Amino acid sequence: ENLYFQGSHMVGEKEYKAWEKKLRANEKELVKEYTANAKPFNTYLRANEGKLGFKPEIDKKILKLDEALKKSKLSETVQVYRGDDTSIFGKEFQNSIYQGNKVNRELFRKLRDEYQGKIRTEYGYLSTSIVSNQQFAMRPVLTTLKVPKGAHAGYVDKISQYKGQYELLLPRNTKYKIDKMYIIVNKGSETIKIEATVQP
Repeated sequence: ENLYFQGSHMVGEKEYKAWEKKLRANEKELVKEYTANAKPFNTYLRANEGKLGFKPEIDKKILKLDEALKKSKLSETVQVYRGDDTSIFGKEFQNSIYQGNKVNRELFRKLRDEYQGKIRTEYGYLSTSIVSNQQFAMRPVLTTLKVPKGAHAGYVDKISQYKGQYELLLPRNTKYKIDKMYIIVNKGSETIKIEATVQP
Protein backbone atom coordinates (compact mmCIF):
# COMPACT_ATOMS: atom_id res chain seq x y z
CA GLU A 1 0.00 0.00 0.00
CA ASN A 2 1.68 3.16 -1.25
CA LEU A 3 1.23 6.50 0.53
CA TYR A 4 -1.77 8.40 -0.83
CA PHE A 5 -0.31 11.85 -1.37
CA GLN A 6 -3.10 14.44 -1.86
CA GLY A 7 -5.57 11.74 -0.82
CA SER A 8 -7.58 10.42 -3.76
CA HIS A 9 -7.02 12.44 -6.93
CA MET A 10 -10.46 11.48 -8.12
CA VAL A 11 -12.88 9.77 -5.75
CA GLY A 12 -13.28 6.10 -6.62
CA GLU A 13 -9.80 5.46 -8.00
CA LYS A 14 -8.94 3.17 -5.08
CA GLU A 15 -12.12 1.12 -5.38
CA TYR A 16 -11.73 0.97 -9.16
CA LYS A 17 -8.21 -0.47 -9.02
CA ALA A 18 -9.06 -2.91 -6.23
CA TRP A 19 -12.10 -4.31 -8.06
CA GLU A 20 -10.17 -4.57 -11.33
CA LYS A 21 -7.53 -6.69 -9.56
CA LYS A 22 -10.09 -9.30 -8.52
CA LEU A 23 -11.65 -9.66 -11.97
CA ARG A 24 -10.57 -12.48 -14.26
CA ALA A 25 -9.48 -11.49 -17.77
CA ASN A 26 -12.74 -12.78 -19.27
CA GLU A 27 -14.78 -10.90 -16.66
CA LYS A 28 -12.95 -7.62 -17.26
CA GLU A 29 -13.68 -7.92 -20.99
CA LEU A 30 -17.33 -8.74 -20.33
CA VAL A 31 -17.59 -5.57 -18.22
CA LYS A 32 -16.15 -3.54 -21.10
CA GLU A 33 -18.51 -5.39 -23.44
CA TYR A 34 -21.49 -4.46 -21.27
CA THR A 35 -20.27 -0.87 -20.99
CA ALA A 36 -20.01 -0.55 -24.77
CA ASN A 37 -23.61 -1.68 -25.33
CA ALA A 38 -25.73 -1.89 -22.18
CA LYS A 39 -29.15 -1.46 -23.82
CA PRO A 40 -29.75 -5.06 -24.95
CA PHE A 41 -29.04 -6.35 -21.46
CA ASN A 42 -31.05 -3.78 -19.53
CA THR A 43 -34.10 -3.73 -21.82
CA TYR A 44 -34.15 -7.53 -21.52
CA LEU A 45 -34.06 -7.51 -17.73
CA ARG A 46 -36.76 -4.81 -17.72
CA ALA A 47 -38.97 -6.54 -20.28
CA ASN A 48 -39.01 -9.70 -18.15
CA GLU A 49 -38.64 -8.19 -14.66
CA GLY A 50 -35.26 -9.81 -14.02
CA LYS A 51 -36.37 -13.32 -14.96
CA LEU A 52 -33.93 -15.33 -17.08
CA GLY A 53 -34.45 -18.15 -19.58
CA PHE A 54 -35.84 -16.27 -22.58
CA LYS A 55 -32.51 -15.59 -24.33
CA PRO A 56 -29.84 -18.25 -23.51
CA GLU A 57 -26.78 -16.38 -24.85
CA ILE A 58 -27.81 -13.20 -23.03
CA ASP A 59 -28.61 -15.19 -19.86
CA LYS A 60 -25.08 -16.60 -19.68
CA LYS A 61 -23.42 -13.18 -19.86
CA ILE A 62 -25.87 -11.77 -17.32
CA LEU A 63 -24.88 -14.49 -14.84
CA LYS A 64 -21.16 -13.88 -15.42
CA LEU A 65 -21.60 -10.12 -15.06
CA ASP A 66 -23.57 -10.67 -11.84
CA GLU A 67 -20.68 -12.68 -10.36
CA ALA A 68 -18.10 -10.09 -11.41
CA LEU A 69 -20.11 -7.43 -9.56
CA LYS A 70 -19.95 -9.63 -6.44
CA LYS A 71 -16.18 -9.40 -6.06
CA SER A 72 -16.05 -6.00 -4.36
CA LYS A 73 -17.98 -4.96 -1.25
CA LEU A 74 -18.31 -1.33 -0.16
CA SER A 75 -15.96 -0.58 2.74
CA GLU A 76 -17.92 2.52 3.66
CA THR A 77 -21.31 4.06 2.89
CA VAL A 78 -21.12 6.26 -0.21
CA GLN A 79 -23.28 8.74 -2.11
CA VAL A 80 -23.69 8.53 -5.87
CA TYR A 81 -25.87 10.46 -8.31
CA ARG A 82 -27.85 10.31 -11.54
CA GLY A 83 -29.11 13.00 -13.88
CA ASP A 84 -32.37 12.12 -15.62
CA ASP A 85 -35.11 13.52 -17.84
CA THR A 86 -38.76 13.71 -16.79
CA SER A 87 -39.21 10.39 -18.60
CA ILE A 88 -38.06 8.87 -15.30
CA PHE A 89 -41.62 9.31 -13.98
CA GLY A 90 -43.47 7.59 -16.82
CA LYS A 91 -46.40 8.68 -19.00
CA GLU A 92 -48.58 10.41 -16.39
CA PHE A 93 -46.02 13.11 -15.58
CA GLN A 94 -43.28 13.44 -18.24
CA ASN A 95 -44.88 16.12 -20.37
CA SER A 96 -46.85 17.70 -17.52
CA ILE A 97 -44.47 17.82 -14.55
CA TYR A 98 -42.68 20.82 -16.08
CA GLN A 99 -43.92 24.03 -17.69
CA GLY A 100 -41.36 26.50 -19.01
CA ASN A 101 -38.30 25.87 -16.88
CA LYS A 102 -40.32 25.47 -13.65
CA VAL A 103 -41.86 22.54 -11.79
CA ASN A 104 -45.65 22.16 -11.63
CA ARG A 105 -46.25 22.27 -7.86
CA GLU A 106 -49.67 20.60 -7.88
CA LEU A 107 -48.41 17.84 -10.11
CA PHE A 108 -45.34 17.55 -7.93
CA ARG A 109 -47.52 16.96 -4.87
CA LYS A 110 -49.17 14.00 -6.60
CA LEU A 111 -45.78 12.81 -7.81
CA ARG A 112 -44.38 12.99 -4.29
CA ASP A 113 -47.39 11.06 -2.97
CA GLU A 114 -46.96 8.13 -5.40
CA TYR A 115 -43.21 7.72 -4.94
CA GLN A 116 -42.07 9.00 -1.55
CA GLY A 117 -41.51 6.40 1.16
CA LYS A 118 -42.00 3.49 -1.24
CA ILE A 119 -39.51 0.78 -2.16
CA ARG A 120 -38.84 0.22 -5.87
CA THR A 121 -36.64 -1.94 -8.11
CA GLU A 122 -34.30 -1.44 -11.06
CA TYR A 123 -34.28 -4.72 -12.97
CA GLY A 124 -31.39 -3.62 -15.15
CA TYR A 125 -27.89 -2.86 -13.97
CA LEU A 126 -27.78 0.68 -12.59
CA SER A 127 -25.10 3.17 -13.60
CA THR A 128 -24.41 5.98 -11.15
CA SER A 129 -21.82 8.74 -10.94
CA ILE A 130 -19.35 9.37 -8.12
CA VAL A 131 -18.81 13.06 -7.34
CA SER A 132 -15.16 14.10 -7.39
CA ASN A 133 -14.93 17.85 -8.07
CA GLN A 134 -18.04 18.44 -10.18
CA GLN A 135 -21.66 17.35 -10.13
CA PHE A 136 -23.51 17.55 -13.43
CA ALA A 137 -27.09 18.48 -12.57
CA MET A 138 -28.06 20.17 -15.85
CA ARG A 139 -30.95 17.71 -16.24
CA PRO A 140 -34.42 18.31 -14.73
CA VAL A 141 -34.23 15.34 -12.37
CA LEU A 142 -31.31 14.65 -10.03
CA THR A 143 -31.27 11.38 -8.10
CA THR A 144 -28.97 10.85 -5.13
CA LEU A 145 -28.33 7.27 -3.92
CA LYS A 146 -27.02 6.22 -0.52
CA VAL A 147 -25.17 2.96 -1.11
CA PRO A 148 -24.59 1.18 2.21
CA LYS A 149 -21.30 -0.26 3.46
CA GLY A 150 -21.27 -3.95 2.56
CA ALA A 151 -23.22 -3.50 -0.67
CA HIS A 152 -21.93 -4.98 -3.91
CA ALA A 153 -20.90 -2.65 -6.74
CA GLY A 154 -18.60 -2.33 -9.73
CA TYR A 155 -16.59 0.63 -11.00
CA VAL A 156 -16.27 1.98 -14.53
CA ASP A 157 -13.74 4.59 -15.72
CA LYS A 158 -15.62 7.33 -17.62
CA ILE A 159 -12.99 9.96 -16.91
CA SER A 160 -11.44 12.15 -19.59
CA GLN A 161 -9.15 15.19 -19.39
CA TYR A 162 -11.94 17.75 -19.12
CA LYS A 163 -15.11 15.78 -18.28
CA GLY A 164 -16.10 12.44 -16.76
CA GLN A 165 -15.99 10.76 -13.35
CA TYR A 166 -15.78 7.25 -11.92
CA GLU A 167 -18.97 5.25 -12.29
CA LEU A 168 -20.47 3.05 -9.61
CA LEU A 169 -22.18 0.20 -11.44
CA LEU A 170 -24.89 -1.26 -9.22
CA PRO A 171 -25.98 -4.91 -9.51
CA ARG A 172 -29.21 -5.67 -11.40
CA ASN A 173 -32.30 -6.02 -9.28
CA THR A 174 -31.14 -3.26 -6.91
CA LYS A 175 -33.81 -2.25 -4.42
CA TYR A 176 -33.99 1.30 -3.14
CA LYS A 177 -36.22 3.20 -0.73
CA ILE A 178 -37.29 6.65 -1.91
CA ASP A 179 -36.52 8.63 1.23
CA LYS A 180 -37.33 12.12 0.04
CA MET A 181 -38.44 14.22 -2.92
CA TYR A 182 -38.32 18.01 -3.17
CA ILE A 183 -37.77 20.88 -5.60
CA ILE A 184 -34.37 22.54 -5.68
CA VAL A 185 -34.87 26.17 -6.64
CA ASN A 186 -31.78 27.19 -8.57
CA LYS A 187 -30.85 30.56 -9.99
CA GLY A 188 -32.59 30.40 -13.36
CA SER A 189 -34.05 26.88 -13.08
CA GLU A 190 -35.78 24.27 -10.93
CA THR A 191 -34.57 20.72 -10.34
CA ILE A 192 -36.58 17.75 -9.10
CA LYS A 193 -34.55 16.03 -6.38
CA ILE A 194 -34.88 12.36 -5.49
CA GLU A 195 -33.02 11.01 -2.47
CA ALA A 196 -33.02 7.23 -2.19
CA THR A 197 -31.38 4.53 -0.09
CA VAL A 198 -30.18 1.22 -1.54
CA GLN A 199 -31.60 -1.68 0.47
CA PRO A 200 -28.98 -4.45 0.56
